[PDB]
Amino acid sequence: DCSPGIWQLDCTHLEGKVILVAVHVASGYIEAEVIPAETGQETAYFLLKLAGRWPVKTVHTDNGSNFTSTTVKAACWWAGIKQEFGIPGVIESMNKELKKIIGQVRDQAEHLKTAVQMAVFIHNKKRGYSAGERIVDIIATDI
Amino acid sequence: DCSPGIWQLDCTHLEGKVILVAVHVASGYIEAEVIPAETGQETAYFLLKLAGRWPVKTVHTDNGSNFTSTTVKAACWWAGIKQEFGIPGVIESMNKELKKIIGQVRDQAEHLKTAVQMAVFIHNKKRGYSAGERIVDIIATDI
Repeated sequence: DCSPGIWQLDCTHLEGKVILVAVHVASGYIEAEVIPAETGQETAYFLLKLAGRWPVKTVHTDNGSNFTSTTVKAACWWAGIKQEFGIPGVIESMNKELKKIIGQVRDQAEHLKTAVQMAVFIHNKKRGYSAGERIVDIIATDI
Repeated sequence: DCSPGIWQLDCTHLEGKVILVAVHVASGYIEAEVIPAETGQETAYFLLKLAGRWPVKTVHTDNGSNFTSTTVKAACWWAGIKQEFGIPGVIESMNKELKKIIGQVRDQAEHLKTAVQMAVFIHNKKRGYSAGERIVDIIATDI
């Protein structure tokens, strides 16, 4: 996509922990958190944080059951987020490449949490612009 | 200030919990997390997350002992962050106004964590531009 309000949100599993990964579809920019387990409460909290930072209009996920809880729907309601039903390619590219980077830095960090954020940093800063540069430009332009 | 790489980071206490608050000085944009207690490990983690999202050059704090730990210095080292020694006004305005907003929404949220992120959202979206709009514009412009 190119629409600036669209995000993808998914969980991946690593070392018995859960990594919640948000991707800004238009730029490739990522934010991540390591959580104990997949719960509606954790997803809701993450969504509220994201919406306070970026103009989040719609969110897509590869696992629709992720968004069925009361708690998630309440967070979407309050923040004015809708579910994206307009995406039936480069999003599976982010989550596998993110896991590669995590693997690369894993030894230089003590805790998995740190390695994840190191990987996010590397991903977003890599340039011919970076994902970090692209998201800011897209959101700035859009008014 | 107006320099786009400068952030202020401080902890405030509420309901026996700790709120870590980052302010982008030039825009007034805020990010926050609720943590169990003030530790170097939590500060380091927060800094790494922030640096992966924004071009963080320097960080100031009202409590310098906050940044003395090995773990914090290692996070600053890896992310290429320096301590800001160039600030000897509107930053104490954010942390007290943030507490006001938190108080306003506190009953509409179950957990303090949620109320904090609700307050962050309100603060950043309030317009004549919002803090959220200003940070993106400043970072976009700056190249």
